[PDB]
Amino acid sequence: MPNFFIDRPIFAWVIAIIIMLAGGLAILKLPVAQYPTIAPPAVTISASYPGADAKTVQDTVTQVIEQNMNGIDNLMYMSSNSDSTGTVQITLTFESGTDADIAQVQVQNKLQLAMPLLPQEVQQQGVSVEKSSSSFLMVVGVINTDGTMTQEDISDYVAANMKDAISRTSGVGDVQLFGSQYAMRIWMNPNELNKFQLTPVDVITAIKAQNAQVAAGQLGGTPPVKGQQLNASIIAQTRLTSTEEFGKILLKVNQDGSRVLLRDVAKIELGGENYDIIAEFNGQPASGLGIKLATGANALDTAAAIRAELAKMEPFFPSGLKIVYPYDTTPFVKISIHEVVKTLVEAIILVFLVMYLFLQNFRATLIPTIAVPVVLLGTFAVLAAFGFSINTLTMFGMVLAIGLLVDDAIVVVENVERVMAEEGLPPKEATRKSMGQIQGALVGIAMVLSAVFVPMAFFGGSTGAIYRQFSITIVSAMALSVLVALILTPALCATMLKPIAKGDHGEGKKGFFGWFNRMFEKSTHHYTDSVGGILRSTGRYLVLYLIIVVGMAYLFVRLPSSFLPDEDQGVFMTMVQLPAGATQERTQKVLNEVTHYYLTKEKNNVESVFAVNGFGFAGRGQNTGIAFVSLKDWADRPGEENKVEAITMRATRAFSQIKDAMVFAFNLPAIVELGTATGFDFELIDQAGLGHEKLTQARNQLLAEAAKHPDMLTSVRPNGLEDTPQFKIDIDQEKAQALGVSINDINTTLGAAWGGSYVNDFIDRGRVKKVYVMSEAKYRMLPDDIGDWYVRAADGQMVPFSAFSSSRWEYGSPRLERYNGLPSMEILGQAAPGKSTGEAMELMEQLASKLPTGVGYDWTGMSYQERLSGNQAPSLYAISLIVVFLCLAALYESWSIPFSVMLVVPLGVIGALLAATFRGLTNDVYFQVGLLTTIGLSAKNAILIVEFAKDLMDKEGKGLIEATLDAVRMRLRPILMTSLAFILGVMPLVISTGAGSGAQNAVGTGVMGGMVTATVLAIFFVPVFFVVVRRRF
Amino acid sequence: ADIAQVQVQNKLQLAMPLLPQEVQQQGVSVEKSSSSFLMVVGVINTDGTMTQEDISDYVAANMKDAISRTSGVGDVQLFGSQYAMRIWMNPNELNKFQLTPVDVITAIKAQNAQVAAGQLGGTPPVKGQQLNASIIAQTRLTSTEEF
Amino acid sequence: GADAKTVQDTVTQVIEQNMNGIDNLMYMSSNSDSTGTVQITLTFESGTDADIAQVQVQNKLQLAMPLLPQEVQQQGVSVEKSSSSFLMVVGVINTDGT
Amino acid sequence: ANALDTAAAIRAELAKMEPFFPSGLKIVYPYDTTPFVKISIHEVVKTLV
Amino acid sequence: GEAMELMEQLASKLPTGVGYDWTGMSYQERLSGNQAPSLYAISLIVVFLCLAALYESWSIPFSVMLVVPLGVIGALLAATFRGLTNDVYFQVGLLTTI
Ligand SMILES: CC(C)(C)c1csc(NC(=O)c2ccn3c(=O)c(/C=C/c4nnn[nH]4)c(N4CCC[C@@H](OC(=O)NCC[N+](C)(C)CC(=O)[O-])C4)nc3c2)n1
Repeated sequence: MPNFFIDRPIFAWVIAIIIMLAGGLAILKLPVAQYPTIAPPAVTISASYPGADAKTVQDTVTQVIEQNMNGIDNLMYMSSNSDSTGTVQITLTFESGTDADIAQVQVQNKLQLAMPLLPQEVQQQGVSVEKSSSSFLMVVGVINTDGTMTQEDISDYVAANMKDAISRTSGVGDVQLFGSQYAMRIWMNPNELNKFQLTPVDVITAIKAQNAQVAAGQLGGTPPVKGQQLNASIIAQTRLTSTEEFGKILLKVNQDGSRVLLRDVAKIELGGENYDIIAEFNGQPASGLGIKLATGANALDTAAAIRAELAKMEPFFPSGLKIVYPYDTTPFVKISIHEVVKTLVEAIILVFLVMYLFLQNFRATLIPTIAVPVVLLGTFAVLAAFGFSINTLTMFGMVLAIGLLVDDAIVVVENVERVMAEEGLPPKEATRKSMGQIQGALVGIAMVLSAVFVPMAFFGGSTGAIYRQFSITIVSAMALSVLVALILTPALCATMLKPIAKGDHGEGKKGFFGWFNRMFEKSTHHYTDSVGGILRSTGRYLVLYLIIVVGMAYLFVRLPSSFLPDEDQGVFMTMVQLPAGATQERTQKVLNEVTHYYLTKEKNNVESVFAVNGFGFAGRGQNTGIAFVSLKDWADRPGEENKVEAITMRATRAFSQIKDAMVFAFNLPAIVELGTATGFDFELIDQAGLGHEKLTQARNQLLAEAAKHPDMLTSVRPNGLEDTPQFKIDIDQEKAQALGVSINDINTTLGAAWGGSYVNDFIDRGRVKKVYVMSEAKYRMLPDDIGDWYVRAADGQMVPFSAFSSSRWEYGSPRLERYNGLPSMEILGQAAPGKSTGEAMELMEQLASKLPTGVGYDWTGMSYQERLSGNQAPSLYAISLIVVFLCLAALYESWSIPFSVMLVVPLGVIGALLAATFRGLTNDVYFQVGLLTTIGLSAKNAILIVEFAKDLMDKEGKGLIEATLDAVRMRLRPILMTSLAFILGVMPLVISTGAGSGAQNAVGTGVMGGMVTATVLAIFFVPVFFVVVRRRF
Repeated sequence: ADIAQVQVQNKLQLAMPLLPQEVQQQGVSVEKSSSSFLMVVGVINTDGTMTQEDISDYVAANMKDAISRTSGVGDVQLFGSQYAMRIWMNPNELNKFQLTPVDVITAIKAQNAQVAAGQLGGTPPVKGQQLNASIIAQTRLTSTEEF
Repeated sequence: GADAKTVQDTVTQVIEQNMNGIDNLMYMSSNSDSTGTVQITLTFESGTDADIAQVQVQNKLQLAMPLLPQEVQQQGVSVEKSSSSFLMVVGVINTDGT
Repeated sequence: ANALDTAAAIRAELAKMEPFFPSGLKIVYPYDTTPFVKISIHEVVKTLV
Repeated sequence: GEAMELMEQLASKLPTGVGYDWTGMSYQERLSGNQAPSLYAISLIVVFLCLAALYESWSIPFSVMLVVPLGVIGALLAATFRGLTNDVYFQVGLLTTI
């Protein structure tokens, strides 16, 4: 074929024109996001029961929705929270590769039939099902500079004139809104109320009467009466539209022809919907959008486009309405890309340099420089051919292949200079025989390296998807190379490659270039019979091997593992947990201090603090917060003391001066759904009606018994909340009867006062918006305030709760957890410094097996993935090995000679893990594919060597011991050139710190040192193998 | 089938608010499965310590849910009934104390309820409120005895 | 029986604003009369598989729904694949005024 | 759905339950149309060997 | 097309923030136009490339490609004075002339 292409020159040019022209049409139109999609898809169901405690939520709403997720295809598990803030969320995780669009439809449907059972008030708020994809593209914030506009003021504006504009800018997937638009707020006064003999039920009603909108009819309605001139629409009642109009609402007429308005019995401002979360930004009233990325959009693209839309709203803003960007994935992705496209440019230049310094001439060294950029542009086609995308993970493929992409190219062009100076044949005709020696040694490179990568895109689970990301990229770039080398490069050798006379070498020249082939030729010889020395007594050397086969095997298992290195991503955040019962205000105080420690102790790094009070990340409570700290550019933050594992220390340390409030700052992983490299996820399950208390015991048993094996298990903690006190206002039924007081009247009076109640809607500035009635905050703060609230009895008399009820404190649980529909408790922890995540698991199960009967356990999340799919490599690669042998045998028509290629595996391995160990790193994915391209080069160098030796033996019938010296001899130069290139091309990563360093570091530092020993060591070894392996049968 | 079921149900929802309220409270259901039993799982006591009644209840409250929820299970029929608070009226007594079943019902509604009672320290609060706790009112009864 | 402005504001919008992040959405157009009646139409790029298209819409619909007036939810709101012109028109007459 | 696969899963879910029943309560298998489909296929893989 | 292009003119001379768009029937025609250029462009590029592979030249193609403009003009004429239009069918015609 390269023969057919050595002749046909333009055919091999056309093909090339296409390929780049294809992967160019594809480069310059293909999705860019930071990562792809690793986590199995999962739909979440959410609901508010305004005012409900955790049990109420749980027994009137959660259990019902749960009893109903049936005949929904591909569920893995189903967990759910029921919180004392009236909140309930239920998440269902599906099989990997389930259609998220179907799963969410099915759920959404099965809900739609359970709604007839949920409480009216829940139905009113509405339940709601969405897909989970908590990877925000960016987060705009919106401050007022004047200090005029409240949280609620600002959020309204955003929800009014911005949210939709952004909602629609091409590329966006989802828009959340930090606040709500306004809501009409009737704020009740039990006293005003108790004057005019009124319940809030009364307020509730009048509002419904006098804010409804009413069907009318229409003048000259069809069927008309014969002979008709007019047809028009009658307009009856519609909806109040102002706090004014609202206050005007009539409520009662007392004996004396008197008139009681609504404003007469309450305040009527125009607040927000939910007063639970307080977020401000660098201390000032805030709000704004978390924008996510539509599936298959362009991060960089939509990212700009969204700035674009903001821009053109900024004129029309009110008095001092600044816009701020505490998060934008984009800076990182750009920088991540500008740093990879560079590693690509860099490598090309270094190949130009290592050829011109070994073959010497702007021709031979212009060959791979216009051939690799063909393969790469061509991967971006077969990449886009499987709908992939340019993301951190595919970009680190192909620049992890670059080594295999050159060894492919170099070794053709070099194998031409070799015969075109040893038999001194011409240009065109010299390139045959050159590529009759390498033909199926490249077409075995193909089938062998397939076997080393492909079986990677087979690992089950989440991490499974990462491996695919590489596994395709590599094989896609790789097989496309072994093609370019069969087609364009042979054709490029024999066209820009001026002949060299049998022996031209350059052993005498007017410069350095002379000295090179001079002192290279010395060193060629200096080494070739050094191999020769080895060959007589070889058993001394198999001992160095057997103590390298163990060398890795001693390490490797000593090496710690993980998934993905963190990076200084630009933001980081601080936790804040004030204890049981602490309030919104107490919590805010603490956030302020945290905002201070950053805006002082740290200016120079912190660019802003987004602090959210009410939403902590282990709950929604008055007693929890979170602060989102965005930093100044990587540029202005030089050295380990301006990056993040640093600033974190000075805060996490710094935050033990806060006596009340558990407050730890920390850093987000690369992929947000990763979960600790060594963390397990354990569910304790109530399996026979046991009840909260009994489970809580069980839990503690296990949790106490757990924390007395620090040998193996650290930080075994409960993920949920501790029980707490709650004020129970039990009604005497009998009593209420007697006095003529209707339970429902009682109930909603209290509920309305203390919980609030969405009444109906009204229209504000052409916008439908909620209307809530709820007691002004002064009459609803402490148990003694109950006093103020009068219900009305059968006979018109005003009656207080002491008449017919009693109070009493008790324990609670403000959060109730359930796994697979049974009640549960989430236990987290890790295997103790030294052990494996699997051993911890193993132990935990054994500790659990000893609990009271009716208590069960089950693993989830990370630890569920792992329990199923994380054991495969042994099993898997067994089948790769079997195909590496079978590929090799075929190539070498030998049931045995393959053996001398395969035994080169550990040689790379060792230098690779060596460099990770004496450098403080982890056996992770970036290191792990490294290990594969390193097995990859070292097997395909050993392919060509054990090829040549096998040939001059069947071709010429040369010496078993002499063909080898000849094989080694001629194949020595390529090896060196390629590996000089590689080892220099990896240099720039291996030191890199700053914007995305850990990424860079992990791929480099493992491959570089493994290239050193794979090479500066297989020189001696591969011929040692061939000899020993041949003389076995 | 996925889609068929999806479409089927888009139409059904249209009619939903026309069914009688009591029809909806039982839940209309839209399955898609083979007409025929794939298999039947039996469950017996062997101590004679549980009744027919009992086992039908174990099974419903403790096994049904997951089988129903299990990918591939299109439908699950169960050979019995899960328990229920059973108020077996007597028309004589009712007439003695001069009450109809309406009363019993209106009673049970009022007196077997779970309500939402807001919070002490209700956001939005008053300056410097320091305590915050749930209010708890009536909650669904849970024994024959309480009924 | 609601005036268009009334309807426009409380139905149409609420739906519309939720009609985002629908793959291959090419464009949408909606209109709302005085008889009280709304017709949102979403058109897609050719290629788009209409049954998945339908699904995505019902999915976003959902999120709007609870937000719309009660009597709207009463009336049903339908989500279906469409087309602007009749294949045909069977008609029907009597020939003897019975 | 695949009958054989769905039968597998029903069994193994049922395994997760059993450790926690009241005493006495045994699961029994009064009727199943999988172990034939399974057994059947085998006697053919046999006549094929 | 003309009728459309007149309109676009009259459009751009209106109050500000009162923009316009083309939908349905129209929107598909506009899109037909915009892609014609690229349609003939890459179409040629392929033929050029298909011939170079073929007659091993670089010039045999580069000479054939010069014959294209002559077949077109006659095509153009045959409609230009037949009262016809550069509708969709023509653009197929043109790729067939090539
Ligand atoms: C994680 C990552 C990517 C590194 C990052 C970088 S920056 C950032 N996020 C922020 O900087 C930020 C800044 C302010 N926030 C907020 O102010 C709120 C809450 C705002 C609010 N809503 N009503 N009043 N104030 C919030 N959520 C707080 C929890 C609710 C989530 O979704 C909503 O915005 N929905 C509003 C409805 N409520 C609040 C009622 C929650 C519900 O789910 O029922 C997100 N998240 C945020 C998040 N995240």
